[PDB]
Amino acid sequence: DAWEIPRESIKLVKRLGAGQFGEVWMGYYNNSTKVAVKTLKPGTMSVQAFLEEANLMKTLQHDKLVRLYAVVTREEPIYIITEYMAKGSLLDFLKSDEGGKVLLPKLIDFSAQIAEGMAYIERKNYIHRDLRAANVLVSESLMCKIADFGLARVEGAKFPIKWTAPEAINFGCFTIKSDVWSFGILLYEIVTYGKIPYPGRTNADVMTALSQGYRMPRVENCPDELYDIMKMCWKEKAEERPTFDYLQSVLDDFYTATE
Repeated sequence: DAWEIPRESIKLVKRLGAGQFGEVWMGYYNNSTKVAVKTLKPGTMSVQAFLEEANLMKTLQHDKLVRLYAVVTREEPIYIITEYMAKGSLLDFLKSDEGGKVLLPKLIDFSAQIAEGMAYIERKNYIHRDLRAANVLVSESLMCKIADFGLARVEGAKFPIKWTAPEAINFGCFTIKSDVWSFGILLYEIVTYGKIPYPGRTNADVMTALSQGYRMPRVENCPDELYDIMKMCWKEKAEERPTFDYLQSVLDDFYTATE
């Protein structure tokens, strides 16, 4: 029970967000500590799967990954107490007021952090499976941390159609290279300031496009830099695709150029 904590020490306040397997509250830890707690409503998931993804980070831990803390599970509901990121998902943030407020300097600074923590998991020999702006929370100080790890692996984690790679979608080949592919779609997600990959289309008519070597055109503005340091990630040939460190690294060099 190492990672064990008694109830009554958790006081739920704000509702934050929810899904098809529970919700996320803004509670307190023995008061004095802003904390988010993952719900998990019975008959929806389980109690080992919710306590399954709780072990992943229960052993991942890095400065770029919303790290655990403690769990609360000795009688429904089941809890997963982790770091709090006032700002919320990077997707919403960039769509909010101050979101579009900032510019490249900070934007370029983001893909860098995702790329960094991403380079981490690449070492730990893992895969996120759902790496998209929605899964990245922002620190109350504008720091980038990779959240969620339900689909994380070393029976299916793919859902993010408009992010998954042709291989893992075509032949079920999810690999670090799958996430690389995803970093481009994620990059595209910030320069446009939160637009959905391949607008107008339906994740249903996306399966296709690929088959036919379809890729989105450079973004209306974004410097070739990121755009080409974007085509890197989309190299159909899983191989041709860079490794994070590289991205991570190149996202630093071609960065300062900005500031």
